[PDB]
Amino acid sequence: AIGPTSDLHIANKNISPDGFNRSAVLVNGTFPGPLITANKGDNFQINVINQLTDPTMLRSTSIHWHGLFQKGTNWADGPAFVTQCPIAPGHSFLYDFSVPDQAGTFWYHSHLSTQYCDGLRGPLVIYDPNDPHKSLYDVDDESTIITLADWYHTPAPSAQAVPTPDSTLINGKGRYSGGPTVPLAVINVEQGKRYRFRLVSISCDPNFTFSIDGHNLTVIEVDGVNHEPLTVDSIQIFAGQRYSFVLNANQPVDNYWIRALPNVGSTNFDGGINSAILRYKGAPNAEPTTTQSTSSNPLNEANLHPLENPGAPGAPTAGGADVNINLALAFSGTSGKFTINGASFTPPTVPVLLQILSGAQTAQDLLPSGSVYTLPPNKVIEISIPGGAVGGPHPFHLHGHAFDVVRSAGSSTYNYVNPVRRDVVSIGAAGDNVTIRFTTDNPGPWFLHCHIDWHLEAGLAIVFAEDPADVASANPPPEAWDQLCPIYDALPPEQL
Ligand SMILES: *[C@@H]1O[C@H](CO)[C@@H](O)[C@H](O)[C@H]1NC(C)=O
Ligand SMILES: *[C@@H]1O[C@H](CO)[C@@H](O)[C@H](O)[C@H]1NC(C)=O
Ligand SMILES: [Ca+2]
Ligand SMILES: [Cu+2]
Ligand SMILES: [Cu+2]
Ligand SMILES: [Cu+2]
Ligand SMILES: [Cu+2]
Repeated sequence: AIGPTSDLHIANKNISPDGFNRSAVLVNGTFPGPLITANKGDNFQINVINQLTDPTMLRSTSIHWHGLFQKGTNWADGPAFVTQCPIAPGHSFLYDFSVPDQAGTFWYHSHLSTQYCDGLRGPLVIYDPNDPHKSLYDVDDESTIITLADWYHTPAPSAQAVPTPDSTLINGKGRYSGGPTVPLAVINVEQGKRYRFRLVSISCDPNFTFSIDGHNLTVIEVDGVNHEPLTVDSIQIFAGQRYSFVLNANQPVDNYWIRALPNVGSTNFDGGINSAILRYKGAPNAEPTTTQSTSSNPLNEANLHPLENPGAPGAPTAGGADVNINLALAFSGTSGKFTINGASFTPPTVPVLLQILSGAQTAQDLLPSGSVYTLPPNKVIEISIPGGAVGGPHPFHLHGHAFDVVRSAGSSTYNYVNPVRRDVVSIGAAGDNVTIRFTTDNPGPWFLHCHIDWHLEAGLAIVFAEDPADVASANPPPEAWDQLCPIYDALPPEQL
């Protein structure tokens, strides 16, 4: 693990996490990237060094700190052409920000095109010295991080129209169907001990149905936010979501299968794919022979309730927010592009933040045309995103904010009293009307998009220009940020 001041080298490396050798885009030569840790209230100074050289994937880069609000530091949020131009090959950029009011489980990833699929993704944990759930567990450290990743054998820019993952990597290890039987990830526990496992989806696409043979899971945290403990026997986790769950190692000393079943790709466990191993101290060095019992108590988002200040903002009636926005999704089979209310997001040449700093303060004047929505400050926003467009279920992610999910997928019931509070939500399927609320307490241009990276690349996104009149003042960027676009725009396309 590394601390909140760190020097991250982004470079290409040949790796074989599932036994197939491919060039990747990695942080300090590992997949996943190193765990970044901090304590509540810390200041981050993450110096990102771009040493990329391999022209089969993108060689510029930009890193997003997923789930961190970036109040007053919108310029450090990371989404390319929304809050910055990319860091050019050979150049560096210091992400300098603070987290005064957040503690929980997060992650970081490239936010340039589909580059994070090529390997630039890792976990980020902000610990709370006064964690209200601390009495529920004994162990919470780097050994209790569980990353779930999809992995591809072809570089991201070579993507088929509908890419499909080759393997599931748990803590960086896993197998592909028909591939070598490489060692699976092992998570070691001591009988009688209680573990805070921090489950991080760093997926580019599949959701995972996560379970551990013979063990219930007590969910205590959702996308960085403390929730009332909820015991389940399986968790369906969508791209970019995080859960902390407490596991009580109260079963016989043995090896137990950890299961992460994707919704796309190989949807079984044959030959140890989509699997890892929970090993009790004293158990043999062997693979499990446990079997899966049918989930009778799967996690339902409708049962998650925030531990602190439960309750959605605004009046507890439908459309009873200050601003009400409905997002209609479509997909063109001929062009392969997604649209939101008729507009496909294409990255603008001038990043949205720079446009605003340059005087573009209206939806009419902000690029890309039709994709940028202005919001007034200190108001309650309600967003509905009905499901149904192809490629689902789409997990939508809002930057700069956590939101309250007043209506979740698979339910027609509204909850304003204690709905789940998180930052990535599945919008479900045709017939769902997933609805979220948040308060505009954070000026800046904030991305809202499907976190399936292939769909984001195909245009499934909008930008909220929240309080554009204040944005320059509240987010005054450092000189290093001013130089990013001049450097980037001087690049010939050959060098990207
Ligand atoms: C990445 O590698 C550089 C080069 O040695 C090192 O200075 C830096 O601290 C590393 N960062 C990590 C391991 O997070
Ligand atoms: C969808 O959700 C919005 C937000 O609560 C609500 O106003 C609208 O009536 C809902 N429509 C349907 C058909 O459920
Ligand atoms: Ca360095
Ligand atoms: Cu993310
Ligand atoms: Cu994010
Ligand atoms: Cu999607
Ligand atoms: Cu994003």
